[PDB]
Amino acid sequence: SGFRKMAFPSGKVEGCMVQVTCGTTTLNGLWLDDVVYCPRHVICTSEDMLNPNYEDLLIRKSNHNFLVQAGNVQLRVIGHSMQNCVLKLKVDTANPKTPKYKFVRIQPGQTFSVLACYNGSPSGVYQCAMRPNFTIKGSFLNGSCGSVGFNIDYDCVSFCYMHHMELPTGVHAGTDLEGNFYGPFVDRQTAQAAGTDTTITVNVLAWLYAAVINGDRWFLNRFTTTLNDFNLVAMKYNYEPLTQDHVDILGPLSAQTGIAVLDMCASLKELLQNGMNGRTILGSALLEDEFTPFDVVRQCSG
Amino acid sequence: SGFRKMAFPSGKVEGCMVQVTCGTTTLNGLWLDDVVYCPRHVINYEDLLIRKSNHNFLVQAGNVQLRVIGHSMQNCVLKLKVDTANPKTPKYKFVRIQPGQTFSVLACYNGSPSGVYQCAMRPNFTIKGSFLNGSCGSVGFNIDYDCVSFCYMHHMELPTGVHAGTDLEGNFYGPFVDRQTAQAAGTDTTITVNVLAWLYAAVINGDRWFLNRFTTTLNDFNLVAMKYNYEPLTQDHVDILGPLSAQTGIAVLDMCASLKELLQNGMNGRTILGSALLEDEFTPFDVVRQCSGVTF
Ligand SMILES: O=C(Cc1cc(Cl)cc(N2CCN(C(=O)c3ccco3)CC2)c1)Nc1cncc2ccccc12
Ligand SMILES: O=C(Cc1cc(Cl)cc(N2CCN(C(=O)c3ccco3)CC2)c1)Nc1cncc2ccccc12
Ligand SMILES: [Cl-]
Repeated sequence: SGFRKMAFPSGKVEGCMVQVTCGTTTLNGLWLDDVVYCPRHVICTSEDMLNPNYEDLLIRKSNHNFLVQAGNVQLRVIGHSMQNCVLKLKVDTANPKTPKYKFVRIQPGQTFSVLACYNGSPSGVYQCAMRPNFTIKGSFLNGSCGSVGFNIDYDCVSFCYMHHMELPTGVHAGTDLEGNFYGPFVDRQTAQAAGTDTTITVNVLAWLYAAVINGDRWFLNRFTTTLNDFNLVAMKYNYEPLTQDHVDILGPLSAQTGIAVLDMCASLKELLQNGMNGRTILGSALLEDEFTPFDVVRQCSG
Repeated sequence: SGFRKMAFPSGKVEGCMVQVTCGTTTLNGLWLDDVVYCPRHVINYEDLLIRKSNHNFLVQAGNVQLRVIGHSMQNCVLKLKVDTANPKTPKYKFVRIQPGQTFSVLACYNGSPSGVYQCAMRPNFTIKGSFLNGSCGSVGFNIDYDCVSFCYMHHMELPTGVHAGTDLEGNFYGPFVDRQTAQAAGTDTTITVNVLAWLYAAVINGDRWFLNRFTTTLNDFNLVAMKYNYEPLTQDHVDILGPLSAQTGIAVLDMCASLKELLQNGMNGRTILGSALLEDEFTPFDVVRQCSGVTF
C-alpha cells in the first residue's frame, strides 16, 4: 500500500556522470562507453549567448580545450563532434561502469527520473514528467546543465533527457540524447517563452485508478460520459484532450478496478466541477498528473 | 529554480542489496562488510533461530550465492555472517533518527532495487511509504559527504497502509512489534518545523502570497499548533531555521504568523510550490541542501 512519487534507483546513471569544462564554463557530461555527451552550449563564451554559431565555435576548439573529469581522474579527449545540440567528446577510456542503455525520445506526459548533478557529482534524484508544453518542472540551479533524465527497464537505462536551460518562468528545457530539443526551444539566450501548460489528463485518470487500487473510492459517481463530452468539459479546465489511445491505455487499470474508463472520466469531470471539499486523494489536495498508466501498474502491482 | 521531493542518489546503497530466502519467505538484506542484515521475521525468535542452520539461509547477491557462516539476532534484525566482504561496502554508519527527520528509501524486491523515494519519520513513528509484499528489508538512509547513514529497515505494513520498521540495530521506531497481529498507528500530527522550512523554500522560489506583516510569540503559536494537530515548535526548531530566516528576511515567528493564518483561513484556491496542502516532509536541512546544490 501507499503511493509515492518514486524515482528509479540512480546508481547506474551516477557511474556515468562526469564534469566537462571548456574555458570558464563547467557543466555535467554523461560518459557511456568511450563518449562523453554534454550540452553543446559548453563551448559558448559571454559573447555567444544570443546567436552562437556552434559549427564556427566548435571548429576553433582542440581536444585539449575540453577538460573532462571523472571522479578524481582527468580523461583524455581524443575527438569531438556535434550532433544537433549535443556535443560528443570521444575519450581514450571506455567507462567501466557503462550500464546496458538506450537513447529514447519521449512524448509529453511521459515520466522519468532526473539525477540532478553539479560539477559532475550527483546531488539528488527526483521524478519528473515531460509537460504538454515540452518543458519539465525540475529543480535545477546554475551548473546543473548536462544532468540527465532516464527510466530503467530490467537492467537497461533509457536516457530520455539532457538538461540545457531554465526559461523565465522557472521551468526547464532540454533535449533527448541525440541533441534534439523537446519543444520549440533553441540553445540561445534569446527570449523564449513556454507555451501555456495544460494538465496531462491520461495521467490524472491513471492516478485516480491508483487511488481506487489503494482503497479510496469517495470520488466515484454513478455516471458515465461520452469521450467527446468529457473532452469538451476537460478542455475548459485546461486539461489535455483524452484520445482513444489514452482510453485503450487505461484498459488494464479499468479491468483491474472494475471501473470503465468513461466512468472514471465522469468522476474526473465531477472533481473538476466540485473540487475535493476538504478531502484528499492519495495524500494530495490537487489532481496529480505526473504518474503515467505504466507508473501506476508498476508501483501498485510490480 | 524549482523544488522537488528529492531523494539522495541511491548507488551506494544499491551495491549493498541482496536477497535473503529462508524456507518459503524471500525478502531483502543489506550486505555491509561480511554481514547481511535483514528483518528477523524471515525466520519466539530465539527458539525459531536455534533450529536453523547456516545453509537454511540462501543469500543471493546479484547472480552469486553467498555462503552464510554464522547467524545472530540483534533486537528485531537478523545478522547473517557471510564468507565474503561486500567489495562495494560504502563508508557507513548506523544512525537512529527522530520523528520529523527525512530519509531516502530504496524500495527493493528479490534483492533488486526498484525505486527510490524521499519520506519522513512521522511523529507517530510510521512512514507513509510505498511498499508491496516482498519489500521487507528495504532500507532508508541519508548521505553526508561520502558516508551513508542507514536509519531504517522495513518490516511491515499497518492496516491504514502506512509502514513500520526499525533502525539497523533492530529497534522499532514506534510502539510496534514484529508479530502477525493487528496493530494500529497512533493519531498522526504535522511536523511544524518542516512546514516552516517548506514555506521558506517557497519564498526562496518566489512564492510570497502567504507572507504577512505580523509576528507572534512562540507560546501563542504553540497554542494554535496544538489546536490544528501540529507538533509543538521548540526554541531548537527556531534556532535551526535561523539560516533560512536570515536568507529570506522573514523571522521564524513572522513565518509562524503566516502559518497560523494559513491554518485558520486555508489557501483560498491558491497553491504553494504546486501543493494545495502544507507539506511537512522537507526538513530545514533538506531546504538548504536543495536550494544550494550540495553533491555526493
Ligand atoms: O539556463 C541556463 C543557461 C542557459 C542556457 C541556454 Cl542554451 C539558454 C539560456 N537561455 C534560456 C532562454 N532565456 C530566456 O528566455 C530568458 C530569461 C530571461 C528572459 O528571457 C535566456 C537564457 C540559458 N542555465 C541554468 C539551467 N538550469 C537552471 C538554472 C538556474 C539558474 C541559473 C541558470 C540555470
Ligand atoms: O507487513 C508485512 C508482513 C508482516 C510482518 C510483520 Cl513483522 C508483521 C505483520 N503484521 C503485523 C502488522 N499488521 C497489521 O497491523 C495489519 C495489517 C492488516 C491488518 O493488520 C500486519 C500483520 C506483517 N509485509 C509487507 C510489508 N510492506 C508492505 C506490504 C504490502 C502488502 C502485503 C505485505 C506487506
Ligand atoms: Cl514516451
